[PDB]
Amino acid sequence: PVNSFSGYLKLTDNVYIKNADIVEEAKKVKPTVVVNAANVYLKHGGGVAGALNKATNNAMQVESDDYIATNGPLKVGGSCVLSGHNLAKHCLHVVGPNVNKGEDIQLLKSAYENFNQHEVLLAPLLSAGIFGADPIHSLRVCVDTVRTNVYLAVFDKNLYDKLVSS
Repeated sequence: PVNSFSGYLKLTDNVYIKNADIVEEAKKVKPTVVVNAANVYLKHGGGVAGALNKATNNAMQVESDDYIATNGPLKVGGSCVLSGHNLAKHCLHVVGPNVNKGEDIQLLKSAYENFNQHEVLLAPLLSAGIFGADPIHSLRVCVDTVRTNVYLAVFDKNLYDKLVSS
């Protein structure tokens, strides 16, 4: 693990952000930890999870299915560390709340608290895809909760611009 992050804008002492594809960042940066925004069953069917899984050539899904079949689902707000395959040493799969389905958005705090067990992480915003949390709000919880060094990758330029102006 090299953690050679570059080109990030510093938002706070420990939160940095970049308009970039998290998969391409992981390949460039060789992070110790890449974060996946997962569901409780680690079914990586779309969004960031699907992109990370595809970049591992489906190995992440094979490993995740085996973990879940033995251990049962994660809790919302919870996480688990699995292999990072070719993307990172470790993948921290974190489950933000599915806000659109009625899960408590306060669980974003719990979800980001999992980042505090790692010195440095490459990560997406949590719950900011199909789970329906306002990305501005998700960033705010991240800033207010995470105390270790988080390098956030935001794919869409318009969203990045909105986040950086907020």
